[PDB]
Amino acid sequence: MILDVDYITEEGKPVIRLFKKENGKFKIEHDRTFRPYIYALLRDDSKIEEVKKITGERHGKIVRIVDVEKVEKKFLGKPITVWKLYLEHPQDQPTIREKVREHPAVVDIFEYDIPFAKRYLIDKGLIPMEGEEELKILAFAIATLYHEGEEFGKGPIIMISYADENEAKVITWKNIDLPYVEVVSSEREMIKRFLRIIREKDPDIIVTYNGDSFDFPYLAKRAEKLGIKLTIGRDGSEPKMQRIGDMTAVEVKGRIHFDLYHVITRTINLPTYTLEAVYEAIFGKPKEKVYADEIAKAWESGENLERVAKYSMEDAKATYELGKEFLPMEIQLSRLIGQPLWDVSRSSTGNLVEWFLLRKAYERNEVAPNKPSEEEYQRRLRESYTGGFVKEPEKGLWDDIVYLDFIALYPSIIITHNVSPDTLNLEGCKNYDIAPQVGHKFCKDIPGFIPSLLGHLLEERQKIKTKMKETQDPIEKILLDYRQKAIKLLANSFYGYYGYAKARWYCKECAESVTAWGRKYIELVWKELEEKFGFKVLYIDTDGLHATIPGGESEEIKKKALEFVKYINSKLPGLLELEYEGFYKRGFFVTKKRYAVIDEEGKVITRGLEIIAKETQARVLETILKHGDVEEAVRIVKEVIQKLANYEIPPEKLAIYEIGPHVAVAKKLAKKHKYDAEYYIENQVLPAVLRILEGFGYRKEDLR
Repeated sequence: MILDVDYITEEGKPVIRLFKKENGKFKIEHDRTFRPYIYALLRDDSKIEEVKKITGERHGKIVRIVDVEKVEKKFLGKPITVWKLYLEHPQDQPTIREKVREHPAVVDIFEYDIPFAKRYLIDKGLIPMEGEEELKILAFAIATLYHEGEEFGKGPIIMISYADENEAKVITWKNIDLPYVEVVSSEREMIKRFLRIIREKDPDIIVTYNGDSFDFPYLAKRAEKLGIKLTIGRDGSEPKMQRIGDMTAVEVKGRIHFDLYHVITRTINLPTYTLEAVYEAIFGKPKEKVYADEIAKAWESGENLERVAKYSMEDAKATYELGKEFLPMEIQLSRLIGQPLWDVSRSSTGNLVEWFLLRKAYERNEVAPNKPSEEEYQRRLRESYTGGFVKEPEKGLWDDIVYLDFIALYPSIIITHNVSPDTLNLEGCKNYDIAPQVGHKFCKDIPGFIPSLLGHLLEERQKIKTKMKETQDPIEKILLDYRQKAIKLLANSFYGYYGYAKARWYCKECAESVTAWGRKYIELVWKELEEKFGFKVLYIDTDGLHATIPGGESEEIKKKALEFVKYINSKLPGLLELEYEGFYKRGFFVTKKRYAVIDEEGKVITRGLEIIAKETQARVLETILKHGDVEEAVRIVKEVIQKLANYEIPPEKLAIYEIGPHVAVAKKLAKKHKYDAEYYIENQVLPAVLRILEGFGYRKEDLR
């Protein structure tokens, strides 16, 4: 399988290198056949003779066009002729662009700024991470001695921990009595040990959490001071710092450095992205945290190093376990987009769509649009985008609530109404659909570029999903599930990509229309559900609705909802489709994006209603949702505020674990005095509880 691809310069010529793994053996395949190029669109094709001899410059040398070739291409569907100007080196493209474009006969040039290594994979039709191979994965993390606001690297590396399928160990240079700790002469030898472990294990993928920014640079500066080369690459090379956007990543030749931090960021949203939080959110079970001050005290003492060696071992053990869960997802992406995992895992979802479309463009013989200019880029970043329909909810405490929503709404709209730049207001178009309120017309004679790709993606997902019912092989079933996750993520990225400033296939009109159509069909369901079925819609947001039959029986509401989805789907066009998603026993709605519901199992879901103060507002939700008693909830608030004045509540519950609030905290460096009360009522209890009770017409006066 193809793991990575770069290129090196030999005697002025570009040489591609395909880093591979085949039959459990590593090999590098060189390729000197490929040639970089750019496209030229001319007024007059006879003027090509003048364009052929246009000269450029680089490092004082003379850069010229080595070959030219006439080719038929498509541009936004419409046929077009272009000249393929070949060059010696990829780095000749900027200078040849500058001067070829200045020619009066040349109208524009295209596909001039695609990196050479990625150009090779697209053109050769090479997809990385294909086939079945036993890839060896290894994770690692490091513990450092921090002291003072000091330079990055002055503190010695206290521990280097690592973990794989078989084991999880710690390498250090102090006497510790643990069975997974390995003691060594000094820091220098600790680093040399780590190099031996990487050498013996010889991993295909090295996994870190935040390795680009912290672990590799800190190891490198340390290794520089100690006079020791980091022979981590499979050709003995050191880790190389490389840039992409506003990020400096770390590269390892022969292997794939997989930094987990970048994959978790664009996927799920959390308050903070610590290694402990991410582990708990994913796996459920908790992970203890040891802090810098605890490490600094225990290290210089010589005792209490068992606690730090535990934390360091678990850092490596957790990173491996997270890596094992997110890597199979990411290899399917890289296999779906068709670029290497090093790049794909550090790419934003908008840029992953770009690399997908550039590959597909080549399969369809179609010329890509250029990146926007700096003036065009800043223009797009200024414009605003109108969101989905949100309704001001019906207030009060409601019973037996059904939630209905659309399946893949925006993708289904893009396919049904053929929404893309190449079909926008097409000249000489026979049959077209008009977007509501915005009036943009999309041609439906031929399926466009993006709508056709997306339609195929959703087809392939259904095949995988159907085959998953059938399969009994657990390895296949889990493989299919990731393939299905990868396609889904990629498919939901297309909407956002249309409004993405940097995108080549940018189309605000397409994005306006997708949102506009979404608002039409949500309101259609709203009208059809309240008139023909007699329901009362409680709240609507973007692609889903909460509703019920006020005072109606629980079992009847479910039945009439399951009937409505069958009905409404007969009216909805193409891929548009509604589904029965869930049922709730009770629920109330304060305002937009602010509500709380409760399922039949008693589990209480919330949104917008967030942070003794956290305990009370949780106790308020329970008495409202479980028992349906708003008056009882008010008594609880009156009881809690009374305990604050009389101090009947115990200590510690009033404490907060974290120039500002830390004025008295800075002094601590080296039964009584329980006076705080007004603070806990005004700043903590009321703001949390009022957020809920405002919907039922209560004020600060009622509580206080």
